[PDB]
Amino acid sequence: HELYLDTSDVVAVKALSRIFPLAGVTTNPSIIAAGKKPLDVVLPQLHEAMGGQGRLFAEVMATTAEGMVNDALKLRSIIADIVVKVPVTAEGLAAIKMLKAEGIPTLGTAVYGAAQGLLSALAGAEYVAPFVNRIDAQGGSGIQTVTDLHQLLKMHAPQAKVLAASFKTPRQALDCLLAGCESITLPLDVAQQMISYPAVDAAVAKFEQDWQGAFGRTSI
Amino acid sequence: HELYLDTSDVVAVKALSRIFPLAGVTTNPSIIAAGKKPLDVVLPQLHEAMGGQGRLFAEVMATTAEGMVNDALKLRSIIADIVVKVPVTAEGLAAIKMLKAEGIPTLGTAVYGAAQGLLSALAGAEYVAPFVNRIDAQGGSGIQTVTDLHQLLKMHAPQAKVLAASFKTPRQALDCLLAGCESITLPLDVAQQMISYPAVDAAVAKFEQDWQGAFGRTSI
Amino acid sequence: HELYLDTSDVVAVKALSRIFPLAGVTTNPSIIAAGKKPLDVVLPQLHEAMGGQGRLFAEVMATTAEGMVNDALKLRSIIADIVVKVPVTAEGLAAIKMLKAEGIPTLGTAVYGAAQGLLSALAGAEYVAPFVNRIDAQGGSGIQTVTDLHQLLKMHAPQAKVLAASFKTPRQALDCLLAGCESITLPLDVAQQMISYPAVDAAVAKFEQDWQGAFGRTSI
Amino acid sequence: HELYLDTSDVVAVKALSRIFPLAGVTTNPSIIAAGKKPLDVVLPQLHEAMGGQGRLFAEVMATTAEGMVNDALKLRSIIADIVVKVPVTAEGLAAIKMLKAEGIPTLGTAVYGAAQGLLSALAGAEYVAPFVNRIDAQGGSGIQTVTDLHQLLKMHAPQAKVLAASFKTPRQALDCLLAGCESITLPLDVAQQMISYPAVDAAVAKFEQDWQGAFGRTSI
Amino acid sequence: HELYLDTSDVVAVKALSRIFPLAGVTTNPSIIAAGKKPLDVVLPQLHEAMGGQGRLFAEVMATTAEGMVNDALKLRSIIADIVVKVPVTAEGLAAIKMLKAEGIPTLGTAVYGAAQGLLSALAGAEYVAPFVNRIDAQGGSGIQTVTDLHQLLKMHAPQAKVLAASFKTPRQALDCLLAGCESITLPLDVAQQMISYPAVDAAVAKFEQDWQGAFGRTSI
Amino acid sequence: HELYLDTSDVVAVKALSRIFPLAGVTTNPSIIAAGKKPLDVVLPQLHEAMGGQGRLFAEVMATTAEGMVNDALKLRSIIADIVVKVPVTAEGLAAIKMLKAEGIPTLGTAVYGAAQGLLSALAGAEYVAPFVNRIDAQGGSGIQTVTDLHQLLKMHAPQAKVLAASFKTPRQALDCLLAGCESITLPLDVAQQMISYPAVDAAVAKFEQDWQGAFGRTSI
Amino acid sequence: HELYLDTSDVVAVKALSRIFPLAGVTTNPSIIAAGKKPLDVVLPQLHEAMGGQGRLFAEVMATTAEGMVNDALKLRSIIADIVVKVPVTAEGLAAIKMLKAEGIPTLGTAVYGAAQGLLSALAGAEYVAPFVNRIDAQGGSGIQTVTDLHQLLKMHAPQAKVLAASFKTPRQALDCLLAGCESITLPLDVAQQMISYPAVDAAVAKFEQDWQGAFGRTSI
Amino acid sequence: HELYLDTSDVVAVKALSRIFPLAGVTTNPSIIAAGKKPLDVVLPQLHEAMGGQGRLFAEVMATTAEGMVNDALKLRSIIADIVVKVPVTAEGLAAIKMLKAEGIPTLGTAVYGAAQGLLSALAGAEYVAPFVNRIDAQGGSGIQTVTDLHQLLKMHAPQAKVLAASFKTPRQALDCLLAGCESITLPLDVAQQMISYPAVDAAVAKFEQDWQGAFGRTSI
Amino acid sequence: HELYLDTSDVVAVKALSRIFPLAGVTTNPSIIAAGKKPLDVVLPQLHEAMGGQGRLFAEVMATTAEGMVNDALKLRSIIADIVVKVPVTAEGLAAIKMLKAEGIPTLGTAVYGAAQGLLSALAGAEYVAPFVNRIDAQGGSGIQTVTDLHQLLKMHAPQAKVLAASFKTPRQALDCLLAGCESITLPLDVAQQMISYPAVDAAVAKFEQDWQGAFGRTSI
Ligand SMILES: [Cl-]
Ligand SMILES: [Cl-]
Ligand SMILES: [Cl-]
Ligand SMILES: [Cl-]
Ligand SMILES: [Cl-]
Ligand SMILES: [Cl-]
Ligand SMILES: [Cl-]
Ligand SMILES: [Cl-]
Ligand SMILES: [Cl-]
Repeated sequence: HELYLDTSDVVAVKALSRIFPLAGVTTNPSIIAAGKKPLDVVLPQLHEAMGGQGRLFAEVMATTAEGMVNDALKLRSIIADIVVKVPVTAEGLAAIKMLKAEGIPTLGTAVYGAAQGLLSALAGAEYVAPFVNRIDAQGGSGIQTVTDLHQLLKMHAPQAKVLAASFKTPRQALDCLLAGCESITLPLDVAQQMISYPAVDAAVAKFEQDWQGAFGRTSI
Repeated sequence: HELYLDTSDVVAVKALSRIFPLAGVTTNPSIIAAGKKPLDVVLPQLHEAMGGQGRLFAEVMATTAEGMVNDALKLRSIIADIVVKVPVTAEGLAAIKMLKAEGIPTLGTAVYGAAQGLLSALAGAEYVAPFVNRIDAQGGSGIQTVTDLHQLLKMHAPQAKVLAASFKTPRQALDCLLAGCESITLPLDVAQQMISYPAVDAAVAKFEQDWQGAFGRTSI
Repeated sequence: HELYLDTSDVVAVKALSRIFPLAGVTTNPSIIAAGKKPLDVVLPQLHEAMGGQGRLFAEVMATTAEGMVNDALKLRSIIADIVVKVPVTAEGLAAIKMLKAEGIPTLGTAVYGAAQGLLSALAGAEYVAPFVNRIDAQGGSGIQTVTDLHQLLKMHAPQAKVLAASFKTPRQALDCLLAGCESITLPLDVAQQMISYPAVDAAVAKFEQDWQGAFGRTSI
Repeated sequence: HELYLDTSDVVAVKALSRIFPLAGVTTNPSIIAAGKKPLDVVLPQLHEAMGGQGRLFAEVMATTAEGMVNDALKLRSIIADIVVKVPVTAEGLAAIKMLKAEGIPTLGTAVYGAAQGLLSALAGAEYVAPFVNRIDAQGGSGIQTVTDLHQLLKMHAPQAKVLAASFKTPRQALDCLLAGCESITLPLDVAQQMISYPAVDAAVAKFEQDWQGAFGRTSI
Repeated sequence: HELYLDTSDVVAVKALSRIFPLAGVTTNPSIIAAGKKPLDVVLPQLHEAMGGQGRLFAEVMATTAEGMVNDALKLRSIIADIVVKVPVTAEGLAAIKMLKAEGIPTLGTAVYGAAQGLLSALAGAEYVAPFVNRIDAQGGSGIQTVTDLHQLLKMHAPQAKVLAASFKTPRQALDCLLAGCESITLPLDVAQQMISYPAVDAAVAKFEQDWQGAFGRTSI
Repeated sequence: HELYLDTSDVVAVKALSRIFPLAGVTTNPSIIAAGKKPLDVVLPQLHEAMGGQGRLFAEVMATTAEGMVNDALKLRSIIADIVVKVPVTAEGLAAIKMLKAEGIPTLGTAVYGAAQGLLSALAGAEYVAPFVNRIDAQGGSGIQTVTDLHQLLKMHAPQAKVLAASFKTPRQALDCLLAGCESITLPLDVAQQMISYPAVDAAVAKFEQDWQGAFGRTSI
Repeated sequence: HELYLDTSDVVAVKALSRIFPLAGVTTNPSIIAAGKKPLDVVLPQLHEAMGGQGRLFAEVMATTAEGMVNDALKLRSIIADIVVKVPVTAEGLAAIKMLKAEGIPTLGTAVYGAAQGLLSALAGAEYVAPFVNRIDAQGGSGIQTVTDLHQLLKMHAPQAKVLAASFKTPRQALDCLLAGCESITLPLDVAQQMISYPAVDAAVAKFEQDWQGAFGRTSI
Repeated sequence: HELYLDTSDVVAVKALSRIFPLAGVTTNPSIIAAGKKPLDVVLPQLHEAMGGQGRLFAEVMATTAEGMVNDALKLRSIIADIVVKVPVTAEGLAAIKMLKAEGIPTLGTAVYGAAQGLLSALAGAEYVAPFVNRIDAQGGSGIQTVTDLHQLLKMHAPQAKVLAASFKTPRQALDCLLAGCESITLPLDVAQQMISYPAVDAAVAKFEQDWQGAFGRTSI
Repeated sequence: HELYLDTSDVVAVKALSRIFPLAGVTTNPSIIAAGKKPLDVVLPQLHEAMGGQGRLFAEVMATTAEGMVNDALKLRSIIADIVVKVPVTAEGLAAIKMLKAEGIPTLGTAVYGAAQGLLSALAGAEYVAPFVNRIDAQGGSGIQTVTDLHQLLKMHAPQAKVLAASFKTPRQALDCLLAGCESITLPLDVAQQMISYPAVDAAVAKFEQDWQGAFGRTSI
């Protein structure tokens, strides 16, 4: 399983890479815009913040397939092994086919439906990113979409993986993991919630208090 | 998975072959009739419109097994590697057996029931095409028929594949894919719906607006 | 159960009112636009085409709540007992509340989610119209949305009914009916498919042939 | 069904009361603290922002049952018919029993488990508020807890209602509604998401474009 | 729903009756033996510890039906309205029939199977007490037994109620409540766990901290 | 619920009538034959052994409807209010109709299928007796047959009851009770197993030992 | 999968062997009796009617194991590779074991229960034939029996196959195929129904009418 | 699958070994006691009655682990390759471990719970024998216990097999087989029921009558 | 499957290692504190009590990752091959990553949620220990958490095993085993309950009584 953070916050990535078993960092245009640093600045900084080991993802902006390929080349000049995110639209699918022919790995993003996601994998995408919370917020079922998508990839495009994205609560992430998703990307707030629990803190405090009671200290 | 378009519209096939990851094009007598061009004109055009890479399918018209075999030979003289569609009737099954003996690949079409479909595969058909929407429109369950048929082929005639056909909505196609169908053929309207979504367009617009807000342009 | 036709085709309404047990006719802005006749011409014609017995529905066009209320008054001046369709948007909900206070019956339309639909009923709508095929075509589950919506109304706003709408195949309509929808509106092609079956025609022909064989005629 | 907003934002309540069919407003200590206005200021402002029709809820702060009863009296002196929220702790349960004897309506809050919630209803609470997202975020299932709690109330304390609370996504609210909850309280962001959908906006725009095409305007 | 404590600890009952919404107290021979006080001392103390409002249950010791009836009379001379617990054995069933004829309310106890429990209700018992944890500890399913028993009573002896007993964890009690049991009796440790949660304490502390931050105190 | 014993053992009936809440005794030709006493001897003895209050059932032996009616009269001359068991065969159904016209209550016996059983109830039988273990032993599912039969009676012949019969293990009886059967008849061995359990005996012994430990006696 | 016809109608077999993909023909004593030709006449005629390529099955008549073995030798002298059908009775099982030792392939027939069928496979039968319709007609579930039998063979005697038999409707055959049966034998009427459908004929007629409309003929 | 008879009846074993495909014979202390012959007489007779090919099982009587090991050695001196049955108690588990170290194969018997059974396999037992009917008779579910036990062995101790035992009806044996049990032992009455069916006899009789009708005899 | 005891009771471990098939012993800070012996005394004693064959586990006490690594080194200096338990907190995850790099095997403990548990396995833990009863006691579902966690490990971190812990009743342990947990640790009371059953003792007593009846002794 590959676990990513969905962020352009370099300081946070450096701090959290020590804690989480990260495969890398994913970005998108809104995340990059929120951080205010251009791609040629922030991508290398994110790469460094993971000690040069993590995989990076970043998204094209052009609206024609040819423009998207040119964007991909720009991204790859910044980070040689970056995975290029392409929105799964008509022109995006055309771009994914072209990038497959060029040997540049892609992720099919802005996926709101399972068939849409599958098309991107059939076209060559290595990863497919459904926007779980967007589907949930807009009256659908993000989890059903993810469940369906994973099944479709495993039956029909088995080289491709779901990279589940767009989360407001740990439960959504848990449900994607239970559906079999082979990768996931978490925003910082959800990631931090997933490792901090009042019940866990209470269990550890009880261990400390019992140890103190018997041995007069809380250290080993 | 093999994805086909169900059409005789040469201009559309050329345009869509750039977008979709197509395995080829399927035709039937109504589709050919609607396009108004004879088989010896349209089939070579369709073959060219896919850059010579796609598989083609076309259907016999005769009502006796012997006549269907003669139709198959005519079709194969137009396109050497064409897959011949035979309606799964008593004479059709007899024809499928004869074509198997001749080494000509066949598809069993006009399938309205799972056992009917299985018989065509046991007789030698490489593909079996249930008419999903026809079953749905006539008070049955196209999806249950497809689900059943796919299970029957995988248990009892595992060399054969379901090629699901006859669709009025993307949901029918999705449900066939979730049932495991190893091939599918889409009419142009359903195919175009499967890659165009208001929610996806809105996600892409939001990315563009956020990028504009931060960087003063919408390009990378 | 209330069965409606979703059309502005006066000739077809006449012909089908004799066959179907219709409660009335629903229109929307696309349906009215397609027919090319203004509301003050077509609505009285549709009312006549059902022999003055059917209920009519038509939709507001304004984008502010106050404008929608004014549109409702215009519609009611054309057909005194017409049910006014209001899209379930923020201003639409505000309009539904105002129309409830005025005693004008409403339908909440353009429903793509169950919670959205429920809000329109809580605001006062007597009917809620999910767009089943639109949800299906855009990667969701129209049938799950209808199932959920009907359950929500029956638990939380039991005076309101689902009026299921937007269909490409009889199976969608059947599934809405099996989910419990107390009303439905069919486009003409789907309505005609629901009463014409090759197997039924074959059963009737067999009855006629057997009768002929025994009695020398096909009449009673 | 009773629909509440979970907020102390008086301007927003006034604006949203025109759109949503609100039963009232719920507050808690964090919400009140975030708004920075004391109870004796903000509660009367909220009451007015709903035109004097909505029900209000506010929470005690004391940690002994006797202190909580005194807090309840203070709250009722600000808003005569306010429902008093009491955290479901040992002293909270004792307070709920005392308030039942005094005839002051209560809500059992900070519910993280179904049995805990049931105990508050058996003690006399009219409403029980599970913290759905808190349970979800801390590795449980908020929806299973709500489902279980509602069943427990309907079997064992049928005068009491679930008032589902603590939401980060509309899907959580939908699932609570489907589980049968007779009341719910939404934060502003989730409430606004529940009434704004790209697919709905696109449907309305298509209606406008079709109308414009036929009639040369977008008004009725 | 009737909630009981399964104890002979008078001091604890007095303390917990202020917190829990108790219907009364159940005792059995082991519970009485553990407390070391005879029945004619402890039963009146328990009755007072609940302020004279709670129902009491206590168990016969004799092994013949006639002896059990005599024990019932002794118990009723200590507490006039006490419910008499009879083990569901052959002689116990005979005793339950006799006590029904005498108008003395009974509970069928030491139930390890659903049919056994039903027989006690058919014989006249008002309550039937499966030993949930005993069934669980001995390789069965206490919850399945309770689920089955409650269904049997509601179908076949609807005047009788399950009084679920014998618990080591709150989850067992929750599952009995979800199965529909109309009464339950909790040992003190499980009852205390059901009202004390680290996550709830943390929620209350966060409320206090937020209030402090804004207003400079933790009181209302 | 009506509980019967399936026996001709008069001594056992008398002993068990004190323990079980019996509605009566059922006999059949094999049971009567096994006991070796003629009907005119054993039926009165069984009636007395229940203190003149139990319902009795006995079976006809004739193979024609007319003969079965005559047998019914012979049975009624021995026990005036006896319920007459008739095997559900073609002649048996004819007899059941005749007996309905005469006002003599009947039970449809030797039922091996649900539809067969339903026919007997539609003909007038007050009770229908599937042979559960016979169906089980002969490769069917006695429990499915009972489940189906009970549903059929409640939907289609609601005045009739299932009287489940033919048991080798308590589990079969439990499963019939859980399926909703309103009456049941148990052979003596199964009945005795249903009230004697090693685990229950161990619970009672533990209560006695704990009481002895604390109070120096095992009596109350 | 192996598909058989269940018939002694030599003319029909010859005609149908051209249409169906047949593995052979099964006979039984009633089928042979109905055809009125002795085994030494009809078996060679059936073998010829399939062009010498189909497998044959025929049934022993003796009631002792030794007699059944002698019958098997007689059958094998008529058709050297015939599969010998043995009814699964006590003596039949003994015969199956003896025939296994002799290397003569057997089928266990007249199977009305799954355990009975499994015993025949454990004894050495290569095929097991449940009588589906007989089980259905006699108040059981033929499909459950087949489903269970197939599972038992695949777990416990995996060299053996279910040869499902005894059908009145195509739906029974479909359900056996869906249960996984690796062979089936169809009576002629059911086989003919499985390849003849009014809806399929209507689809083919529509293709012809559309082709005629466009090209002025119905031939290719 | 290994099929055993649960008996000490030497004459019956000889007769049935010709009919059933037996793997051997199991005995227990009650079975041996019922036959009245000592182990050193009956075990060699049973071994002979199966022609020297069947596996035998017999049970230790000692209550300490050391005594059980001595009993195992005595049993193995009578039948060199006998499988030794050890009750799964604390001392039994200790004995199973010792016998594993000595290389003497064991069966863990008197299993009334799945975890208990699993422990015996983890300790070294090759077979684990749940007492299905005992669990059923005592208010549990023998089939759930067997289902659970088989799952536990296959996951956690895959070298061990369930040997299901203790049966009063063929249905119990069928359900154990459907649960996957790799071995089973049947008492003689259940075994005989499993091969004798009135419906099967009637099928064979009909075949005979039809053959007679056509050919004037009932032989081949 | 690996079975552990959760204890620091050296005498009990020695006694139980003769009965149970133990893989080793787990300790935690409360267990060690309860035993009152320091780690450098008790761990070698536990190791000896299992004859030097069992695996041991013990827990770090430090709150920073660097401190936890130092604690791990101290533990490994006491017992060279000990598995080091680390609480799954932010610093614990950081420690698990460091220990993975150092090649020191770890267990992720104090797990109250499935995602939390998975993170510890992704970070390098060989075992993950959910606190089953703690989750149950605090209003969750310990069994659902274990079920989910095991599925997550098998899909996403297949080198890791669930070591289920924290039990009050054998049923909890059974349900963990049925969920697939590859290891488990039992407190002494639960372990002892799992091998002691009144029904089993009664079965063994019946065997002894039958043997006595036939042979005049209870020994072999
Ligand atoms: Cl994936
Ligand atoms: Cl397929
Ligand atoms: Cl409705
Ligand atoms: Cl509620
Ligand atoms: Cl109850
Ligand atoms: Cl009934
Ligand atoms: Cl098979
Ligand atoms: Cl097994
Ligand atoms: Cl595991």
